[PDB]
Amino acid sequence: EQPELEARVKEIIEVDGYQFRDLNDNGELDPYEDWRLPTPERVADLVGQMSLVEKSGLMLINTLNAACDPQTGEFGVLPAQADNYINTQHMHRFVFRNVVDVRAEGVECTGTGTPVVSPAEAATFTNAVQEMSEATRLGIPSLFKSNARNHIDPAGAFSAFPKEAGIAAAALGEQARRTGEATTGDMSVVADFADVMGEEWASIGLRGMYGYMADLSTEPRWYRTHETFTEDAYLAAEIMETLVQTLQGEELTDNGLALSPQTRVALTLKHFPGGGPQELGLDPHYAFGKAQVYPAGRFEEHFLPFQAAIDAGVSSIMPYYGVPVDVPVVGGEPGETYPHTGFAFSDSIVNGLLRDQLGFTGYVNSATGIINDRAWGLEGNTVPERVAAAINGGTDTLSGFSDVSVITDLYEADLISEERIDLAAERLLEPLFDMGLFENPYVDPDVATATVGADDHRAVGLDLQRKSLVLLQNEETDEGPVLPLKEGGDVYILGDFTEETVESYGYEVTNGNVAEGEERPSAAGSDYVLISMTAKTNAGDYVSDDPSLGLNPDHGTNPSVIIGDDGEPLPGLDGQSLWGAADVCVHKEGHEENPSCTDNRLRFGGAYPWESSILDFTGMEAAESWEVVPSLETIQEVMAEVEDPSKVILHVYFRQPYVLDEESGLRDAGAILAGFGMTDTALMDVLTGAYAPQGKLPFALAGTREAIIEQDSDRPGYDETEDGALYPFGYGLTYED
Ligand SMILES: O=C1O[C@@]2(c3ccc(O)cc3Oc3cc(O[C@@H]4O[C@H](C(=O)O)[C@@H](O)[C@H](O)[C@H]4O)ccc32)c2ccccc21
Ligand SMILES: [Zn+2]
Ligand SMILES: [Zn+2]
Ligand SMILES: [Zn+2]
Ligand SMILES: [Zn+2]
Ligand SMILES: [Zn+2]
Ligand SMILES: [Zn+2]
Ligand SMILES: [Zn+2]
Ligand SMILES: [Zn+2]
Ligand SMILES: [Zn+2]
Ligand SMILES: [Zn+2]
Ligand SMILES: [Zn+2]
Ligand SMILES: [Zn+2]
Ligand SMILES: [Zn+2]
Ligand SMILES: [Zn+2]
Ligand SMILES: [Zn+2]
Ligand SMILES: [Zn+2]
Ligand SMILES: [Zn+2]
Ligand SMILES: [Zn+2]
Ligand SMILES: [Zn+2]
Ligand SMILES: [Zn+2]
Ligand SMILES: [Zn+2]
Ligand SMILES: [Zn+2]
Repeated sequence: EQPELEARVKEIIEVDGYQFRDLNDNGELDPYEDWRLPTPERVADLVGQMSLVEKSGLMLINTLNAACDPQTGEFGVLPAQADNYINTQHMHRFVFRNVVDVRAEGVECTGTGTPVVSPAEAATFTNAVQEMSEATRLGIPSLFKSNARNHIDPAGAFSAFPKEAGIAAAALGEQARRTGEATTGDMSVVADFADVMGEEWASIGLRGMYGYMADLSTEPRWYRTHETFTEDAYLAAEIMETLVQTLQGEELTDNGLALSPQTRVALTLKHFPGGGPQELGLDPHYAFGKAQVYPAGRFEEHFLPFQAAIDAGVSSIMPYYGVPVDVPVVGGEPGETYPHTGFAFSDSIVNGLLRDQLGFTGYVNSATGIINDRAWGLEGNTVPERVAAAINGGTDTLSGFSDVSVITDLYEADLISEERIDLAAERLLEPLFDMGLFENPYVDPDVATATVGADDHRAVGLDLQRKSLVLLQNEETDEGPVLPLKEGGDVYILGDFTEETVESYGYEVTNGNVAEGEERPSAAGSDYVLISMTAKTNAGDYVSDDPSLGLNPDHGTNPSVIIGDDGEPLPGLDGQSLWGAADVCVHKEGHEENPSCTDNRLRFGGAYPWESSILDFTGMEAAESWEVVPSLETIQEVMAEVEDPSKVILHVYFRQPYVLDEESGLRDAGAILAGFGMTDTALMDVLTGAYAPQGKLPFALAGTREAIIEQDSDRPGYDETEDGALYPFGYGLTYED
């Protein structure tokens, strides 16, 4: 019965033969400290003793990163804003963004930037925050959330896995290697990944997540396909179910939430109802990309993975910035559409669709910056007006908003009722109770050291890397198929290959990667050419109100149209405006003097908006804000110096569903693999035949720019286009014989 209790400032108290934490420092036992009672009654007693500001502080979540002071050699101290957030704003939810790794010798604390911290230092930092939390009047604990950390970027000491779509490829491939079928995948691969991440996250006291993403990659021009699992809703549904079961547990409360003291990481699933179907792929972080469109009528299909995650008891939901355009209200009086505002502001979306229609009984966490920067559809409204609209729309905690004053001022003005703040407070405290943090909110920094990156954990990651690789093309030469490689030979490498690691498999290696200014050795005479290639955006120069860029008529107009609920188009989104005209710096709607641009530097990712359809390697080589790595020109030189292109092996990182266009000559390679992040050891283990590739594509690939521009943003595949798919969902070759 008795759970372990740790208390670093408040006192433990003996009652009825059991021990309890005395968090309000009166000395005797309140029902909220009494872990023998059901959680609703602990909540009831806690919210009853709370001041208004104390309850409003729960409705904020903000970045709280570890810092370093250059003078004791301590990394993992509290940042500048730690006292203000906790003691003035009364916050208990935080976003932890530091890279966790072992720092190189010679590294002191620099200036700004988010410092790298070790597992033990990270757990020390979060413990120190928990200590300051327990030091609050009622000793309510804190919750840390974080974005993903366990994936290779083609993190730190966390065990490295392929990206999300790599994990789906491995799941589908493994189902295929047993059943001969690739539908919803073998979820043991997903569970095996989530078991490692859960243990490592929990070990540093990181008990909550911004994610995972249930978004569907049905629009290939969306830069965020780099972190989607698949374009298929049914496979997404299966992956979210498995993630929640494994990371949150299978023990559901009577409120229907998978929350126990054995919950390792509570998920804040994103981005509800589905961030996938972005018009022209433009992302609603930016003002030109507010709109989500549903030409194929698949609004219901996109929230299907959220249904599955809600039914498995996911703890939290983050709505996206997007504005649904002309979307029929689900379970609604006919002819009714959802508001043309961001999802977090529409009561019909958050309370109506999410809670009433889909049955979600947890709390809602806004995407970051919706109040100041991305209150889409509320451009003329003020900050307090936007805050009231989101809370009253059904959002319980605001990310990136740290001014609790605004919430209290709205209550004293009867713009938010005390019933609403009480209802938010109940929902935000419920998971902290069930997760057992009122009993023990601390972690052992030395066990983090023994957990983060454990040998067996990295092995599961290595296995998943090798199983995620997808063989798309393996030509049959007169000597047999190109892959697996034969033992020995002269190998030319181009791209992100580490020469000595390729030499290590018994090959003589010529390195085509030379600094600019040197000669590149010719690939003539090579038995094998290995090219590891990808494309990246390069849009950091974008400026919304610059007449050279965002306001350049030679860059065209923004076709996106969003009619306000007032009947007049949103600024810059009438279907005829310059690309930059939707940014607040240009339209200046709203209560502020000369507002900064929200879109400058496209700093979250994505291409120049007028280049978002250029996913073909030939197009991307010529584009302003795309780059092919290594350059396609160099790849084409290389493929020609060897003459027989059947000796070229292309490993492609499809960060987005890039298009192998016939004009580029890439299809002429003897082998083509799709990789989703892996060590060179794992790629070489498969190339040389120690393991056979078995991954299957979790999204379709097109062969023409025309197919990209023609496909429905909300529809998977390319079967409705004239040119169709180059490779379908579920496709993947293996070694035979
Ligand atoms: O415009 C502001 O910039 C940020 C920002 C600023 C500094 C910094 O170092 C990081 C930083 O990260 C983000 C990240 C964002 O991404 C969204 O939110 C989540 C998140 O990570 O937070 C993700 O889980 C969601 O998938 C994603 O859709 C949005 C805004 C900001 C911000 C924070 C607070 C107020 C305003 C802003
Ligand atoms: Zn008693
Ligand atoms: Zn007490
Ligand atoms: Zn005391
Ligand atoms: Zn009250
Ligand atoms: Zn106070
Ligand atoms: Zn508090
Ligand atoms: Zn990426
Ligand atoms: Zn099921
Ligand atoms: Zn959009
Ligand atoms: Zn304030
Ligand atoms: Zn210890
Ligand atoms: Zn312990
Ligand atoms: Zn372990
Ligand atoms: Zn053969
Ligand atoms: Zn040698
Ligand atoms: Zn012109
Ligand atoms: Zn230009
Ligand atoms: Zn307007
Ligand atoms: Zn004003
Ligand atoms: Zn040249
Ligand atoms: Zn045509
Ligand atoms: Zn599509």
